[PDB]
Amino acid sequence: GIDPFTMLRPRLCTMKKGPSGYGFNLHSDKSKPGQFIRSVDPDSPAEASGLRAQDRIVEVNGVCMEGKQHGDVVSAIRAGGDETKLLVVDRETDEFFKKCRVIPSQEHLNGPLPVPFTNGEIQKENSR
Repeated sequence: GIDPFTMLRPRLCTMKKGPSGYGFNLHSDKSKPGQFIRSVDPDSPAEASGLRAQDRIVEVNGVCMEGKQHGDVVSAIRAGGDETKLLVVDRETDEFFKKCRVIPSQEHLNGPLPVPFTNGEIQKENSR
């Protein structure tokens, strides 16, 4: 809808090996797990696919890598073949997901994001 916060949604980056590889660098954080975009090359399929800096890898090739290690994620990317699809979330987007305890995925891409407060609504509390 026309919600001012409905823009807090992830993006699916689809990138094929251009020259002889891809053009981005991942950084593994020593406190928080997951691969974050350290830097991306503007003249590569990575930037074209929508690989924003400081964004975190959530899914790769349709596989969710929340809680996975550096080797697991990287090996999955390499096992994608000539191209790979990365799912990333912005700082604002990820903070939104954090506060709602929601894990970003492909469905949230074109979805109107999770419902506020997760549940709420004590509608017809009969409990009989």
